[PDB]
Amino acid sequence: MNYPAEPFRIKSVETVSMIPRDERLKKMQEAGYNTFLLNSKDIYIDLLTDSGTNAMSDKQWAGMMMGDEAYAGSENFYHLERTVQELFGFKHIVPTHQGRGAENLLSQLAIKPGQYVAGNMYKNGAVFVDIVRDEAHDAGLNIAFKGDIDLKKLQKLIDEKGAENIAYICLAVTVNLAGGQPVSMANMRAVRELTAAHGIKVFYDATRCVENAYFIKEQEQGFENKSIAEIVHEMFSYADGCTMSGKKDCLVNIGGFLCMNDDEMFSSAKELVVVYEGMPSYGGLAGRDMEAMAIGLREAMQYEYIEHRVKQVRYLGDKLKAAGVPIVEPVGGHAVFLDARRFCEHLTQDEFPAQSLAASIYVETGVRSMERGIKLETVRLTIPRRVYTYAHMDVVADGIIKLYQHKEDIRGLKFIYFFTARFDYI
Amino acid sequence: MNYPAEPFRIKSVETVSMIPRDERLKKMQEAGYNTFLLNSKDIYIDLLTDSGTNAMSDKQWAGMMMGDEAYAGSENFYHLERTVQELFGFKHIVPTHQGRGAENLLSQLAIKPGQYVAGNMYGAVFVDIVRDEAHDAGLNIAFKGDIDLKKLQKLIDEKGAENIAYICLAVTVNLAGGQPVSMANMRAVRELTAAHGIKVFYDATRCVENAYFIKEQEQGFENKSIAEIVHEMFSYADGCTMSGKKDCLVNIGGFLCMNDDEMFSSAKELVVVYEGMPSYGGLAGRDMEAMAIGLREAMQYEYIEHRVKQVRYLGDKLKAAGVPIVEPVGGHAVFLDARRFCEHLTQDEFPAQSLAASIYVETGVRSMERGIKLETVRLTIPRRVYTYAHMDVVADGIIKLYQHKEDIRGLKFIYLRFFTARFDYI
Amino acid sequence: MNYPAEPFRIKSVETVSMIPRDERLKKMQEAGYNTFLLNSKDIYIDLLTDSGTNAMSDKQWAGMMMGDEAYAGSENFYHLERTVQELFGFKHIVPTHQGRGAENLLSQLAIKPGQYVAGNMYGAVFVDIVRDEAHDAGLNIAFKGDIDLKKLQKLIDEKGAENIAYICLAVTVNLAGGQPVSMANMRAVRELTAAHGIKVFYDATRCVENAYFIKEQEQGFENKSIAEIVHEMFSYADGCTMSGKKDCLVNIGGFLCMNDDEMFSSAKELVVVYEGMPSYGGLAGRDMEAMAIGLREAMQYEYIEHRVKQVRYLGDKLKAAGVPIVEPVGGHAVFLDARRFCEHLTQDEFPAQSLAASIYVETGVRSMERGIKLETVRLTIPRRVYTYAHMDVVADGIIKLYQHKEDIRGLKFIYLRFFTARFDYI
Amino acid sequence: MNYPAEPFRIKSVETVSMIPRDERLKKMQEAGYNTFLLNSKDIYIDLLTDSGTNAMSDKQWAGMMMGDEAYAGSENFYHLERTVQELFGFKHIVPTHQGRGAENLLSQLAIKPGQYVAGNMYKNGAVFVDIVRDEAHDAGLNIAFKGDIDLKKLQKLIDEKGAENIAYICLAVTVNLAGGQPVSMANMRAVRELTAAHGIKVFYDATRCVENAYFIKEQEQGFENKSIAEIVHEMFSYADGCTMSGKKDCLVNIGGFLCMNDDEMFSSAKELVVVYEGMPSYGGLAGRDMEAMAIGLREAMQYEYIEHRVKQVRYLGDKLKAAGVPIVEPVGGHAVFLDARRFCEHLTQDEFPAQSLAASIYVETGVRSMERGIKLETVRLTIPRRVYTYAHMDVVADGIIKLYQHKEDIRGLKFIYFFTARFDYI
Repeated sequence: MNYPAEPFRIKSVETVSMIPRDERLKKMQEAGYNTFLLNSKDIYIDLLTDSGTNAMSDKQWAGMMMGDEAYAGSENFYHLERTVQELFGFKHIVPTHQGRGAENLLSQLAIKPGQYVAGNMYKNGAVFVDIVRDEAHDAGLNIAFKGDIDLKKLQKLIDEKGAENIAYICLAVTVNLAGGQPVSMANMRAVRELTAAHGIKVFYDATRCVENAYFIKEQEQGFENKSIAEIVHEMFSYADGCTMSGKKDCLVNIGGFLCMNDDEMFSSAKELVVVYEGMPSYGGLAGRDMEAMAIGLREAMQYEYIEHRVKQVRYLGDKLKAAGVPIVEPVGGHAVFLDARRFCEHLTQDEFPAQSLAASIYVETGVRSMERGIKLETVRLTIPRRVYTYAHMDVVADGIIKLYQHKEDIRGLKFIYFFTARFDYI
Repeated sequence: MNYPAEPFRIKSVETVSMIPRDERLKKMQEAGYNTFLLNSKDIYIDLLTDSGTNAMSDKQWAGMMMGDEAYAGSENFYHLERTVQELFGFKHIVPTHQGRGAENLLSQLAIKPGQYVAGNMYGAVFVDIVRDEAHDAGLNIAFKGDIDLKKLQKLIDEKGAENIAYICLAVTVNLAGGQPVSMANMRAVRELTAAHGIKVFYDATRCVENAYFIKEQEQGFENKSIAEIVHEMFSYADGCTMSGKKDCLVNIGGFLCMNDDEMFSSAKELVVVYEGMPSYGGLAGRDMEAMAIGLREAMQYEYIEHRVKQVRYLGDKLKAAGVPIVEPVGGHAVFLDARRFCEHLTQDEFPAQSLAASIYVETGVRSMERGIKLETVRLTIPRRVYTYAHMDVVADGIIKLYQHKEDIRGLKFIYLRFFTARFDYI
Repeated sequence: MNYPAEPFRIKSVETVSMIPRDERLKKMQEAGYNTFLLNSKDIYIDLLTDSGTNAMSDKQWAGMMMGDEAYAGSENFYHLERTVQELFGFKHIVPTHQGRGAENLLSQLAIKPGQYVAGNMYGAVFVDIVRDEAHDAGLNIAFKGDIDLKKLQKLIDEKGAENIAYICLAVTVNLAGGQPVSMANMRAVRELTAAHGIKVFYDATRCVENAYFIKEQEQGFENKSIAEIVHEMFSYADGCTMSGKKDCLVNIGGFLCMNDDEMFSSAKELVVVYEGMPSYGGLAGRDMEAMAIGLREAMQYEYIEHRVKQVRYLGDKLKAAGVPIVEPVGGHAVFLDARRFCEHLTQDEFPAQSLAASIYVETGVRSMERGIKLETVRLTIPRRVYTYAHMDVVADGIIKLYQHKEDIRGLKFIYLRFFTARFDYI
Repeated sequence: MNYPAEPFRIKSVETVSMIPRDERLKKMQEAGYNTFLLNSKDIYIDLLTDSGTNAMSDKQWAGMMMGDEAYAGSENFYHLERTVQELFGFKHIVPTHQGRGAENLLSQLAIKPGQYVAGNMYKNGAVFVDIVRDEAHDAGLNIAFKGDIDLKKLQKLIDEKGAENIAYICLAVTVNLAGGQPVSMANMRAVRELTAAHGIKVFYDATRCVENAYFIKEQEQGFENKSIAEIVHEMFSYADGCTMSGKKDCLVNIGGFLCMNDDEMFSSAKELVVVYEGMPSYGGLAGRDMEAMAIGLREAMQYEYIEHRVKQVRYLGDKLKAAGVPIVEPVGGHAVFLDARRFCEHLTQDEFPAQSLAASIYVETGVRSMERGIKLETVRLTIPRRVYTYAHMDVVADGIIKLYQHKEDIRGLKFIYFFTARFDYI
């Protein structure tokens, strides 16, 4: 139909308690109506985040059994190095345990104090200039590649601040607003030409780059018949490097990396490792983990894997939408946001409608959701890769639909004291 | 709807090729239109058997990392013995590498030459005492697996009390893809047999699937646990033999359980007389551990309700579309009626094999032609491996083929004759 | 010195209790001075058998994570078939769950009732054609396992050519803990037998251990690879049966290999006639993968030289201290002469059992009383599990006991009678 | 004897290539005589560092199979939290992926610019005052607990800078100089009293705290009969918290943690996580890794495990020492340093004697060592936990002894261009 069956079989499961409502209420009480303080063993479906809770393949698990734990010269590192080179086309790679990690070196490495960094990604040394196209900012409405950079604004910045004062342009693919919005291959190539004209560097935040690639393949004219791998290799052809949190699109539970083409930039990058470590290593990334990341990255290239990933989120969004549930449109490639203000018009900001909606979803279904501030009150439903089925999406949708039909019953809360905050029903 | 979402999350996946129709046709041609000859790597969904392709949990995998491989006094053996004692309520257990190994140990311990054996599912003479309806495939009757008490009485009477080794009760019984045996039938058989001092041994291979049926259908058990039903089932038996490969959620193993102290000693000597030293009959410590853990997981109501209903979901969708299926749907398989499906073909024009071949080409699903005699195509479902979406791939494929039954060409031999036979279209 | 350091690093360990002498005595008492009755958790070093307690490599563990558990067309089966074809040079392979399962499949395929079988290691009549020295335990002669060609000729002659099923060659032969068979003996036996059209099947269980001996002792093989020796060994046979649990570095599995096309078909039908469907005879896909990988690892010269020399190291230290041992030392075990050790006791006062009991109390090492008849204590060594330091714990313990042989009290029964027997001091 | 056999069995191995000398020379050439540029697959024994290459138990590996990957409320985190609380007696724990990580928060958390930090551990905001006792600084000579803080110097600092200007006292146990030197329980308790008298905080660098505990148990009067666990719990009773790199003494490949008792300090610590992450998590530490760390920490408490750890290093040191090899005394608990200046008096600093010694050790034995600057030229031999045997220590010793006896042959090198530095033989 519109929704493809999973392009894999289950190799192993994680059993669940399957605690009833009365029990879920107790737990919810004890967590003080704060979903973020719920124990993992008490949740059926955990949609808190799409970061690090991916299900790995049996291939990745075989790879975890072959960790070459040398401090240096690890064969797992060559594996990863070769994979990134081949798929992303970047010369050098500096592995980190976190994306944040990769992000730090680059900044250190590429920003002189009082220089500018601009990007589509909405303060130390640098000033960030949000250069996204203005209807990126928008909700409800649809412009396909909402995260595209506004070339007039980029050109303008260049004009009035000088190319010399621009550290680099940072383009996130996909950009993480409204559940991840795509960037066109057309805009990536335009950006490369304008910037290159002024000797400006371009770094991508490649975290959900496979998600981006699917959007391109699916909706950008001329890419209909290209491989995800072909799209991925071309996207990166327009950047000087990238930073990646492998915990998202690499189908791993940990890892990140910093990539570049620049010899010099590279050299220096290793130095900073040395200054921060004393000895250059794998940024405290086990050999087994580099191996699993290398295998996961290639697995991410299967079209059926990413099509199914995106449409599962799509499916939840659709189901919610066609029942009248107040959701934020357009639906991203990795999360669905409930509109808490519309959901609970009866409660005011002061009675924490999102917080309270999150609590009810859990009491009714065994589903954990995250309260938001995206500044509208949204309850986020973020979906990890390969962990859940459509039947699991049905559990989530059905319960929210029934909640919605009784929205009036959702009671407000009071701070009987945040990720630490404890509350009580007013 | 009527069907529960999986009571588990996916911990790891097995990646699949997802080869297109064009390559499937070719592989089919190459396999000689014999699905038994297809390679595992070329199969999307493999419904050939429910035996041994079960997905283990992460707890089962943690057990696999801790096998105590001592030849004697293994911690794993103790865990397995405890577990079975507690849930089956059998005093003694003889681990084996296969169901079939436990059986032949029983047959060689409990039968005197020329003695009869009587049961619901098929030296020695085999007497079939299952009620007559067991034999009617189109008839939707509950607990079709029940033994005919009168047929028992007749056997008892004409041959006498010790001309009978024992009575063999298979739960569920493997005709029509697992038909249950009511507890009432089990309490009955015991009674009649214990009076004459006769022995009853159960084939516990799909005993949890049977338990689910009793709890779901046998007026009186609605509020009894799966563990409570199981425990009582075996209170009406002298022992059982179990193939772990089925309801224990493991890929290998079985065991022989008895209550009789003597028989146990005889049994044990018979292992020392086959091996040299008493063993765990070619069962690794890691395997006894995973099997112990799996028996326990098999007892969660939500697990088994989900298991049986996923099968029923497949059955219902076929049923409601007019696809001729065996009834009632069993606990682990759905059988298509190939004769009625392909009325245009002849036993001679091999309707089952051709049906099975077309199914594969159309969907990437492997089924095996069968007979239970009746000419069927068996869709056997492994535990915790597939989803509802996977059931749909299977269901939609068969329905489209059904809507063109007439287009299914017949086959001829172009050469046991089952597992190796090659065919060509007519 | 004379003994190589391990050709491997430790990837993971198995933790041990390290219980003191006082608690060991008690456990011994509780086990009734029967080491067979000790619990695995109470043992420091377990030298009961070399069968199945082998340590697998991380490559073998990566294989275990990738079992393709399809009932037919498993990728694992293909890997295993390739591997054996290539190294053993046998055309066909029938996987089995045990060595013993492969054997009985052979015996039931290659023997006609009343036929004799002849070999070096012990319906049907068993003729022992090994040279007479094989039988002298105190005699240090090389290649003690060789078949007496004249004894063969005599058997051939008095009973005639087809009154003989086949000739059974065990390499190494399991008397004196693994005595080798020279290639020359193997080329000879073939010759004589192929003339009369007679069949030779090898018991390849410890075939790599045999290869090491040939390469080390048989003038001519010094520069031939372990793989080259192995390959040629099996060029003199019709097939073999192998217990994977020994030289394949796995905890379970075996196989039947033949060259004969017909026999293979018969064999295969005999699995379909025991199972219903041709199987992998209760061998998981993960297991065929680990066994394939293990055969290959068994071929590294450094692995097997280390294996055999670690055993020899134990032998040398006993030897040089005056401890009465069986000679020459075999490829996988050292046997103490209990009669000579404990000259003060009588067959009646159970010298072996008491020796084995004292060893345990003193060192935390489990050995088993044996007979090969001669009354010994067998110290069997698993592959890649222990170190030289572990050999020392064993060696020093026995030497201290030796220096007080006289203090070893005799035992009596306070009750097969082997595996369950309980004793008390005299 | 003086050297205990390993208090464990091998569960799995990592196979090695076992490349010969001529091949090792080539590799050495290609690495440009820089051991730090050697591939892991080409090394037999890798003594580069004692950081992160520990062999985990089968218990830890079972624990890696049970990773609860929730972003929050992970059961693995409770596991670890409970273990640290029980063993170290600290209230709160903030897990990190690296020790360095833990180190960073504390600094941020506990140092006001221009405050002092003093410790036994030889510049941002703070001034470090080395307060070790002066014969800590020493080589050759022996004072048992060489890392003890000089109380007169601590008192003096307090006197002239003011208690208010001291951020905290940092005590590393063991201190990492000369391969790790111990601190007395007597000195830890003295420090707590003096500091506490002035309201000064004390933080320990607990990285090799189990190593420390052994030294105390072994050489500090009154601890002879205390448990390692009893010693460990008491050491921590004298500190406000600690930072730990679990990669050392926790027998893991990754992880660290920051511990404290202070409610407030704790609260704030979480905030910093939030400022650096956005959401409080496990400092980017997988659930499987926290689980493995929890189990490893407890395993570290086995006396026989740590005694054997320390004496293995001791054994190498001893063997080297009794042959006349120039080593740095006293021998630490985790490494042996070769004196390169004395080893190669024929080469000058300018011809990089350490660098060149490291290269020769590798060419001759297949052993990788690290060039040092500890400012004497030393070649470091650092030993990972549970990976190597005494036979492996013999390989290392024997080769260095023969090198030593030919020291004159070691040729100097020239920079034909550091951890990146390539050289050539002059």
